[PDB]
Amino acid sequence: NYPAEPFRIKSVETVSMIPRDERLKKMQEAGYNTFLLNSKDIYIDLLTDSGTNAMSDKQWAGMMMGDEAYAGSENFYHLERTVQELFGFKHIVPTHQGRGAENLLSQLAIKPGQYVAGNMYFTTTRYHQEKNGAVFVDIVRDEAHDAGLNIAFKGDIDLKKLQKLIDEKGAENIAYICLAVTVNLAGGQPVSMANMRAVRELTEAHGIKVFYDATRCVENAYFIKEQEQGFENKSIAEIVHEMFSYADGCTMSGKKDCLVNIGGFLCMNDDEMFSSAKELVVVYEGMPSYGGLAGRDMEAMAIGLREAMQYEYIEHRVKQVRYLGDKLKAAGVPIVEPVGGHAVFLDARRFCEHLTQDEFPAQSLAASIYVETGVRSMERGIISAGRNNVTGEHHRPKLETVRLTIPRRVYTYAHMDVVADGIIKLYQHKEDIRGLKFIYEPKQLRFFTARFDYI
Amino acid sequence: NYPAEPFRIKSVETVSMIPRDERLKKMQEAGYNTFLLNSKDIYIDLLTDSGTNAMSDKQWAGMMMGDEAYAGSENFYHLERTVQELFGFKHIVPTHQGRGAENLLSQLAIKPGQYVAGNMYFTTTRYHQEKNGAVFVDIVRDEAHDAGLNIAFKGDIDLKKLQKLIDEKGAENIAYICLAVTVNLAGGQPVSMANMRAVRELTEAHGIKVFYDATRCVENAYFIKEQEQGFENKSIAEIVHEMFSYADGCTMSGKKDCLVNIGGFLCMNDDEMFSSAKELVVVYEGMPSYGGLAGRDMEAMAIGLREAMQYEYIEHRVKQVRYLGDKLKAAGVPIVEPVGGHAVFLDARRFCEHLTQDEFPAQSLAASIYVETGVRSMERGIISAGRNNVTGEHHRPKLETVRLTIPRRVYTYAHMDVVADGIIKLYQHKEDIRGLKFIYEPKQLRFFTARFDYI
Amino acid sequence: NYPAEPFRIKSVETVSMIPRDERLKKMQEAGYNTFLLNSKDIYIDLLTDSGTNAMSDKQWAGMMMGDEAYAGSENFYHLERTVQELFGFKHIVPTHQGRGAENLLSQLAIKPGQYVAGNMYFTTTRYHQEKNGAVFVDIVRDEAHDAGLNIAFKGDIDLKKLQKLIDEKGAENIAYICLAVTVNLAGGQPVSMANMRAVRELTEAHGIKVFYDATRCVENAYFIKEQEQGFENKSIAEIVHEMFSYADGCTMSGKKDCLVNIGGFLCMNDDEMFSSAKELVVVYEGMPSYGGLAGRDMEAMAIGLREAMQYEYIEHRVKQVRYLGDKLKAAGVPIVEPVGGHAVFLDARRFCEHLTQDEFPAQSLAASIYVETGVRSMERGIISAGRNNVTGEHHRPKLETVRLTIPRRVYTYAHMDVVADGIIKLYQHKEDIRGLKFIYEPKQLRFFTARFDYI
Amino acid sequence: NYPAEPFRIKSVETVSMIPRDERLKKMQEAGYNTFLLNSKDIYIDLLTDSGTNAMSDKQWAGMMMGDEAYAGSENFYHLERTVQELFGFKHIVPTHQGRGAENLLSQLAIKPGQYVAGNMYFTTTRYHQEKNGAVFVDIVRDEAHDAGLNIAFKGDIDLKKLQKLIDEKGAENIAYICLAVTVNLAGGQPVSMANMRAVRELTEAHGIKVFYDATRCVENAYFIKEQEQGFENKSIAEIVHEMFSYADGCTMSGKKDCLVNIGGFLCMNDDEMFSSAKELVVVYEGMPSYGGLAGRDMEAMAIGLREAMQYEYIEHRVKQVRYLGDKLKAAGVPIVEPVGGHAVFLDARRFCEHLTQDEFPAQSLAASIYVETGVRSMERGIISAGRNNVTGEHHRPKLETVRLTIPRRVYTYAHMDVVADGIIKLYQHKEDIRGLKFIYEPKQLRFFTARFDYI
Ligand SMILES: C=C(/N=C/c1c(COP(=O)(O)O)cnc(C)c1O)C(=O)O
Ligand SMILES: C=C(/N=C/c1c(COP(=O)(O)O)cnc(C)c1O)C(=O)O
Ligand SMILES: C=C(/N=C/c1c(COP(=O)(O)O)cnc(C)c1O)C(=O)O
Ligand SMILES: C=C(/N=C/c1c(COP(=O)(O)O)cnc(C)c1O)C(=O)O
Ligand SMILES: [K+]
Ligand SMILES: [K+]
Ligand SMILES: [K+]
Ligand SMILES: [K+]
Repeated sequence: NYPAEPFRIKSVETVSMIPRDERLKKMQEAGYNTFLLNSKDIYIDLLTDSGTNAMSDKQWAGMMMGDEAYAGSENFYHLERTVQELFGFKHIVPTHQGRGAENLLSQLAIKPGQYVAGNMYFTTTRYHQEKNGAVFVDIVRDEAHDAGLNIAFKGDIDLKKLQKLIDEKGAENIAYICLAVTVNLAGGQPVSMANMRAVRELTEAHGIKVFYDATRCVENAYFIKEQEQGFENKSIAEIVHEMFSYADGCTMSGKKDCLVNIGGFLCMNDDEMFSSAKELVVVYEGMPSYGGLAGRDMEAMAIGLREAMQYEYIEHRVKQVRYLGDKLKAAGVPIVEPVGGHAVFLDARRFCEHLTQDEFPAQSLAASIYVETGVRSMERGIISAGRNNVTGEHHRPKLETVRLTIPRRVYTYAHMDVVADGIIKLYQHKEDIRGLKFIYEPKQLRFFTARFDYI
Repeated sequence: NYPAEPFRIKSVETVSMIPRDERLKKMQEAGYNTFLLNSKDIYIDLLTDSGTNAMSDKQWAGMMMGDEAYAGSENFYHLERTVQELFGFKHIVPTHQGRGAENLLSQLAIKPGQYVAGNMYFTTTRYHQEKNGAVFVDIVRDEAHDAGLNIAFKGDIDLKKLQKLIDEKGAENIAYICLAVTVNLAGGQPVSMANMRAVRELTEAHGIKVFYDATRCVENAYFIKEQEQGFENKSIAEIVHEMFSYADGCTMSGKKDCLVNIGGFLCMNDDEMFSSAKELVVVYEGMPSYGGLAGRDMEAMAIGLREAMQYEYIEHRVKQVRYLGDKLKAAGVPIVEPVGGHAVFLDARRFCEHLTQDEFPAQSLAASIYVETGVRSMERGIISAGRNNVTGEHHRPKLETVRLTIPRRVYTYAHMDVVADGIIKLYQHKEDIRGLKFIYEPKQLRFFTARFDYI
Repeated sequence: NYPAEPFRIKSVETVSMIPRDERLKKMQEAGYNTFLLNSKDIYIDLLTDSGTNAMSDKQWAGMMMGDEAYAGSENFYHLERTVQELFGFKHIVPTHQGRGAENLLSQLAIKPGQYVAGNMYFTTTRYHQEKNGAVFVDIVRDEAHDAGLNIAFKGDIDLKKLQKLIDEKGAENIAYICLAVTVNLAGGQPVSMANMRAVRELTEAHGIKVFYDATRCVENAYFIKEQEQGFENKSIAEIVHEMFSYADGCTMSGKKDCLVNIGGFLCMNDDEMFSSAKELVVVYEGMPSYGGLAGRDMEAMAIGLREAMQYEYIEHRVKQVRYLGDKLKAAGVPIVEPVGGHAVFLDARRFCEHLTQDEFPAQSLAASIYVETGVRSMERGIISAGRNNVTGEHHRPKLETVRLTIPRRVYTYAHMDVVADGIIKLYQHKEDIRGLKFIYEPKQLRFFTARFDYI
Repeated sequence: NYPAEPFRIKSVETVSMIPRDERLKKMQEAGYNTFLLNSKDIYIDLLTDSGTNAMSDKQWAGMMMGDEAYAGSENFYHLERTVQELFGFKHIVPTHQGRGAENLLSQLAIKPGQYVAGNMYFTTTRYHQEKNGAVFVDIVRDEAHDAGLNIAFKGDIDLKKLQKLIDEKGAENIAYICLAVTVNLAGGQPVSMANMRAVRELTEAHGIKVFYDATRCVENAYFIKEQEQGFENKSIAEIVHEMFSYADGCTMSGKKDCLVNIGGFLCMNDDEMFSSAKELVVVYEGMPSYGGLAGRDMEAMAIGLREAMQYEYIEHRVKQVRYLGDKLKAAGVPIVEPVGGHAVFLDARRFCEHLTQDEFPAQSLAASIYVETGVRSMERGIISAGRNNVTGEHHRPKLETVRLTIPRRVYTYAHMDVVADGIIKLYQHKEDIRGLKFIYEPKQLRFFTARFDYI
């Protein structure tokens, strides 16, 4: 149903809300970009589930046993062994977080002019692919771009689209397939095991490599257990292990499903690629024996990845998100459906029908939720999508959304109720939300520090 | 109206989540005595609110700054400053917990044959009074002994009974008035400020001392703010300070309202008694500047007492307990009323009205509660009452209860739902609850290690 | 020789020294009692090895896994199992520190008017024995009272003295033998295994009980390994286990050799005594399942007791003390010999030859070492010895000493050099140290808070 | 004169203390490559001073107060304030460590074909300069290349070489001057304030930028205080602030002089470059307000940088390294001179003068050192120099050294004695040290995983 937390609270941090008049000053001081607000001025911080998780007593015990040696740290061996056991890959290179591993993969596996195809883009991933000379091709099925369509396993790759790509371009012009689990910008939507099998079968027959974005793979495994016929009595760990058996390697931001505040890694099976990866990690991250992490953080990530396999933990994690979505849907608030593993996405096009996407309604809605509730949320729409690196025009995604992102093990259902009640009230006078225009635009990943003004 | 938690989760404590059939085996291995269960086998542990609290990030930062010097630790001076500021007593002596301070007070303040009068009693407090020669007298208002009477400030002293004692025994033969806030034995019932001032006025005219058992004084202060006319504009801190302005000293268990896992202290205004207390603390506890605590623990207690003064924290603490009581009462489950600041007491005599008291209904209900939910609660009935070792017969208390004692900042409303739903389900077939019989009974402390089997 | 530290530094705390002019103000503000100086005004704090130790990374990991449950804590089970394994006693009752366990033993095992005989007195131990009606008899051999006499195993009981006691008083009038390892006030002097065997053999033939003061038993085991013929190839743990095989129980301050900042316990083999001990611990300390300690402190004590068994750790501990003694002796500074396990004792009678013991030269020397070096040390002489509870006169010990007490794993050899150099310079003008007289004297354990003035 | 540690030990790190014959087996299993040893097998780990430091109790308190928000963390604002105050730069961007900041600076400040000139180089710094199109020029004073020349401020830039570069290539073709403090590759040699001001004066007249590699800037500042006339009355903080007043920005590895285990940052004064840096940091590291660090780590680095300004701390840090160098030099052991701020370099070419460089004398000496003492040191000779993959021949460095790199606040003078005594003993029969040959050699990063056997 909605289960209670399968843990107790060991330690707390205080929350507080500043008056509406002062939030109004803060939002315009931040140029109406929620990324630019200060943590102390936020009451419930749903900007991201990345690095914001609460660790366990066992992880904090591991934090006291950091072996900070430059080479041969016990913490590295623990992390390496844990990932080999749970994911099944032959080799691991730690990185300080996920985009560090993406930096390595894109430099190792892309020849300029080749294609990289994935189930919907992501911001840092697509930037590193294009920066190294690849053309991104979206091979997610069309349904994943329709926010309201409630169907299972929306993250699945369209095998017909993948096949057409191989036929029009040729397999040797495809650097690799990028399969993300879950799919973040479709709403945290899962990929089925059947789809991972079929993608593996078709790519292998053409010699094309498959690399997973593993960042929310445990959430994805929960959906397989819950909804894919035949997996109902498999453990989360068995599902995770089988998932990665259809891949040649992975990038991972441990800051998501490894239940830590920093950390990531790169996995692969190929020996020559591992050799090249170790040469490159030294330049950007650190020695292959710590990869830009303190020993104590490799330890916490090794412990957290194993905690994430507990069924009751991930069931509660996902159903707590679902609770927030269910309360918003029962009141008529338009959301992306089905609710995904890590966040509820408000459909900003339906919330702000009076605005065109060129007026940045998602960015505008996020500012308004902060001013009316003190809750921080993130823009996931035209601002995040960036510009086309050939024409200079906005990428125009069908999904213009505002993300209420739930950190793991941090908030309660009563906090979800506070969030839901505040958004339901804002819905009543949604016509009051104004369009926005750029006054400062970065040349890449512009959503991080852009500044706006009301039209 | 039930407020959301005025904090978020910084770190979590692991639990195992064993299912019902396994919980049944654990309960049988414990001989159906919840006191014998292993902590690692318990999902929600409501045995006591003493020392089971979750600390904040600020307290844990203080735990890293323990000055472990034997004398003159900076942590002692921080604790001393905090207690002098918030409680307003001239002098303070730390103790390892509350019954350490009681040991000291009773040796300092009692001449043999004298009387100590209180608003009911607690077992350790009254033991140290009687061990040092005092005769205990209950001067609580008669209503406190009616567990179904729903009235405010049930812990108040009957001023008439106090006056009768003074007239019948003489002021010079009364060692002190022991005023407890809240009154644990009545179910955690508060005392009004008007009552505290009347007691201070009457005693001061006869030269009689008043010492507070201050263990849940912050919960008491919230009741004054919520329900006593004239205190709606006062802060929790202002109410706490005025409360102790009507006392000559106090004993304090930090393990309750100071939000720590260990610690207590003794306060007084009289220089002479302070001098004598310092001569005695080294006998049982330690130096006047650590009193049987590590430096880091004096530090955590100094920080936690100040955190307890936040209105939102204590409002939520008391209303979370109230939520559990309200939910049970709405389903018809019999409880002590009103609900107190720290616990809900089930009336097992009425819950298990098909069982006689010699079949230990509270002990059996507590066993059933664990089996059905994974919740541990405390027997507070005939078993805890002990046996008259002269005659061999049970002590038979009027109150036959199960205490659901709520640690501070550890559980959520969803955990409260687990507790309530399980008990409500048990109540709907309460006639299936079986009686218990002794299979092992020790000579003393029988509630701690006795084992039972079903009749 | 003098080995290097068999550990690395994991974390530090800053030290500083305030000018001589300000130390002079501090010492007279403290009434010339070093117990009354503030930790922040001390540069190197050698007041005591009690509770001042540095814990390890493994202990701090255990501190993050405190199971704070009132009954059935995993931390209690770990401590109980560790003590049963390493000491070999059947039963354990935790206490918040050593004098808590002494309080329990003295109340359990003493009938008023009986004799308790031990190898030299200690302050808290003797107070609890006399408070419960016993007469203390010293059965240490005479040599232990001669500071300069360098002989091995000065802590040994004189079997002839023990035999005479049995003959003059009768075995039934002796409550028990108190055997301390090491013997603190003789200078931290060890007891031989042969002596523990012989004491066991003679007491057992008369039905007299033997209880050990186990507080520095690991230091004592090191001396046995180093110097007792036949033990050179036994492990520290084997020696510890055999030592306690000659005892009926023990009191322990974990604050010494268990490498913690708080904690102790009481061990015994007799079932009825354990039953009585559990009834009494509830009054003074807490439930038998935590005994006045947080769960995390039972955990740290269980881990620390096992760390203490590492040969290289205890060898370095003892040889670091010896280094300080050797440097002082090489310069001609009079000390107690042989150097003991935990401290160097300056012979205040030889340091202050110009003073009589009634002028409290040890107390005076401690004040002077602070004023000239900022190092804190403790009086261990006529002030600590207290008054005779029949005549009212000073107990007059032959050992009038000032103790430089070394906390475990806190200071380096360079710190020892700083201490030695400062004391050697004070030695040059030792005639400048003045006699002291009481201006405030507590009625018991007077050394803790007494205030003095120069004669 | 060598000062005592200006701190005491708060907590210790466990080590195993394995004996010589077992250390020999560990060294053989590591193929005689110290880089392949397990940390758990090492007593004293002198492989690097990077990230191996011991933190204070205050830093660990800050570790409990990590604000893990994705944007606007309070810990970032604390770090920003601290760096602006102590270094005096207008703007700061955090990075996960030093080579992250170097990546950013080189992309921001270099147009392809331009020159970057420095006082020697470090491998990661120069890689990012060359990767972005720069041609490196060494402008250090010629004396820095004489490893036996005992003169002050060996890291100084030759102003004549700088002027020649400007005249020969033109100011518009020089991207920046890279001034390192200290100069790692010369053995940790400092730069004078007079040199920094002369470089700033000369560059400023041509519009050329100067950026500092600030990694060991506090050790540098101590040398200025100790040895540059006119700075004897200046605080470490005053010297640090003046140093950076001669730069346009810096790259900083907190893993060195900020006394942390992870962390770095980039500073600059130019608003435009700051804006561009913020657009780039999100590509590789993270948000401008966390830059690939956990909140708790920005907090530890803010606290640690301020602790590094204490004169007594940095005096003892540098003089502990000097102690090791002095002891070796007194016994005739050949070292690079003068001893630098962070390490002693053994001259393995002269130590093992019976071995040719093709027999890897530094690699073999480092193996022998571990076997005899349990000390790990780093090869800095022909193995680390790598192989010319075009021709197949070794890169043959003039310096064939073993680096004994000293982490901050981890070891004592007694540990330094273990290191020195072992090396001095080896030197007394240096002709017994055997040559090594490759048995496994990887194509790149060969010093990390190569394995050897004896000739
Ligand atoms: C920061 C976020 N995402 C990070 C992310 C990344 C990049 O990871 P780091 O933030 O750890 O670099 C990669 N792949 C996916 C699917 C991700 O969601 C976020 O969604 O808030
Ligand atoms: C342990 C409990 N009571 C402690 C207590 C105490 C004794 O405090 P310590 O447990 O800290 O000794 C004193 N006074 C009152 C009113 C108390 O409730 C309990 O109710 O479980
Ligand atoms: C405090 C000290 N001694 C404590 C002690 C005690 C009392 O322990 P607590 O301080 O843990 O109560 C008992 N027995 C011996 C031999 C002791 O040395 C000291 O010597 O500084
Ligand atoms: C890791 C080392 N050096 C780091 C370093 C770096 C790179 O810093 P990170 O290791 O923090 O990337 C930059 N500049 C200098 C002068 C350095 O010494 C070392 O010497 O072992
Ligand atoms: K590190
Ligand atoms: K302590
Ligand atoms: K506790
Ligand atoms: K974070």
